[PDB]
Amino acid sequence: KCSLTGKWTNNLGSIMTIRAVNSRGEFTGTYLTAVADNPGNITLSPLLGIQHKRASQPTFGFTVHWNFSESTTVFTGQCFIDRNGKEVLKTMWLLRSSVNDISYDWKATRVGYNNFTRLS
Amino acid sequence: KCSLTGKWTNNLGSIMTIRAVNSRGEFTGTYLTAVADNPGNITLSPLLGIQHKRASQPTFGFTVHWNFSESTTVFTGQCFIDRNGKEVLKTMWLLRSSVNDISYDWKATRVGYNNFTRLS
Amino acid sequence: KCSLTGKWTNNLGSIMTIRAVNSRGEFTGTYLTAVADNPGNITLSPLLGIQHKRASQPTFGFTVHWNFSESTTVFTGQCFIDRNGKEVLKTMWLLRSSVNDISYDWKATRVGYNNFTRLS
Amino acid sequence: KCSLTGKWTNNLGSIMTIRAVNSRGEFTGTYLTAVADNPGNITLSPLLGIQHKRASQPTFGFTVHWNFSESTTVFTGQCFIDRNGKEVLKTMWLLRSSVNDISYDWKATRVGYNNFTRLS
Ligand SMILES: O=C(CCCC[C@@H]1SC[C@@H]2NC(=O)N[C@@H]21)Nc1ccc([N+](=O)[O-])cc1
Ligand SMILES: O=C(CCCC[C@@H]1SC[C@@H]2NC(=O)N[C@@H]21)Nc1ccc([N+](=O)[O-])cc1
Ligand SMILES: O=C(CCCC[C@@H]1SC[C@@H]2NC(=O)N[C@@H]21)Nc1ccc([N+](=O)[O-])cc1
Ligand SMILES: O=C(CCCC[C@@H]1SC[C@@H]2NC(=O)N[C@@H]21)Nc1ccc([N+](=O)[O-])cc1
Repeated sequence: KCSLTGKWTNNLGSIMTIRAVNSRGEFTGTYLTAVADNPGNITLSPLLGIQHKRASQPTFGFTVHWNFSESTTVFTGQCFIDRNGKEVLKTMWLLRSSVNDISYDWKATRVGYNNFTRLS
Repeated sequence: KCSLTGKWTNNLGSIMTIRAVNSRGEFTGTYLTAVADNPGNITLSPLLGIQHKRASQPTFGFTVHWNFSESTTVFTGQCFIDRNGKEVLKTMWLLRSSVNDISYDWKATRVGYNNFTRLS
Repeated sequence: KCSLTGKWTNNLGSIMTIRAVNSRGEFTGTYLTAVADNPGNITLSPLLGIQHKRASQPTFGFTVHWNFSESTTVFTGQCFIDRNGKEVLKTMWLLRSSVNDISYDWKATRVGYNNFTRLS
Repeated sequence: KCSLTGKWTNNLGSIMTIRAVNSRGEFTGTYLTAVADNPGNITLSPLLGIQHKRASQPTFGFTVHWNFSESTTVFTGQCFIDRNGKEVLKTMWLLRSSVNDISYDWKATRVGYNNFTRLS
């Protein structure tokens, strides 16, 4: 089985820590991004998400509320377990910027990927 | 101030209810999609997310754990208020499918938009 | 049959003209965006793409080389015809910004939608 | 400088060959995908795109018209040259499926990434 609980790093060097996954698949945690628009402002930020529970290789999503920005990121992906028991989270994300009004909405959403592996 | 608590519909005819937003910006709710890969299977599905609290037009994210599929969707966006006090959630989403192993990961993520308005 | 040759406008107020589609489905055209990072700089910009030829409601893609920015946008979508013969291009786009080096790549891609209808 | 002309492979094993880039930045080529929904049907497929010309690390876009599917992919990205002169294309893509009518449009667009390096 693949549970999101534990510490992970991604290909950009970011670290996240996920706490216990409850029987609904809900989890909370923290996210320390390695990069930001203004990296001098980065602080540890909370995340909240849901994974599927029954599946051995569950899909999941989570939201990161950046504590140093008005932006928000969502990640979604799947936890894969390989033939040696190694786990990888394959994810894609949307990063929503805050803009002043709806005329700027078109430019407010970035997209990308991240691959996560366990810290230990 | 643009509020997320309440009942919403989107341009595809889906509806969602969002409960009280706590001091950390966290909220739960229930999502009824109007469309699915297998629409005969649609059931009500829980959502869990975070919005920014201070901002008048906050960004936010949430995860929908589909209760009838192995897939997961994440939505992110911003709540805008126009001159007459009418709210719109401008959102983008990623829909993650479950695939068998990492070699199929490339085809597992769909993207789209949704605009939500308040029900009555 | 849903045709791409002609003049189109989208939900942001941008317009484009598309020239004759050749036997391989290839087409050129000119794009006038209604919005930009620096809207004072907007100039007409060339587009180049390919549609499917046989299909009545073809999928297609095109690239817009912005003539006033180092960025590039790609659009992909499908041309639909309703019961009355009215056409709509349902599209999604990626907008690539120029960044200084690969360590900034994560923030360089924006995503969004556009719906196009025929001008008159 | 970074010109797209030449042969490239990506992280999925796909190969593309780009021909001469003209003075407008337009280029054509072919794309042999390693993966598809129906890999038994894969055939070499044409691409058409535009890069920026003046920039040492240009952004670009291209469209692949799959010759074995009704789908279309667009790629956009940037060519980076590192301190040793090695080139990498960092890209993201949208893959548009053909659906029967507009009621299915919501599920028709996949998103992903690819990193390309030169074959030789
Ligand atoms: O910088 C931010 C907040 C931090 C985002 C980190 C992103 S989350 C996707 C990716 N994966 C990671 O591990 N880290 C990155 N937001 C922001 C950036 C730029 C602008 N802007 O206006 O340019 C506005 C908000
Ligand atoms: O059908 C599903 C689950 C329901 C997804 C509804 C989407 S969420 C984005 C959009 N906005 C809405 O309000 N509703 C739609 N998932 C799914 C679909 C197709 C496949 N597939 O393999 O084709 C696998 C899983
Ligand atoms: O402004 C630009 C170039 C023009 C892009 C217009 C976009 S194409 C998707 C959408 N549909 C339209 O019809 N028009 C918009 N690029 C740009 C924007 C912002 C930044 N930035 O750094 O913030 C860099 C480059
Ligand atoms: O399979 C296809 C056509 C080939 C797409 C190859 C993609 S392009 C992005 C990525 N990078 C690569 O180098 N290769 C992959 N299209 C398709 C797939 C599935 C469905 N479907 O309905 O499930 C419809 C069309």
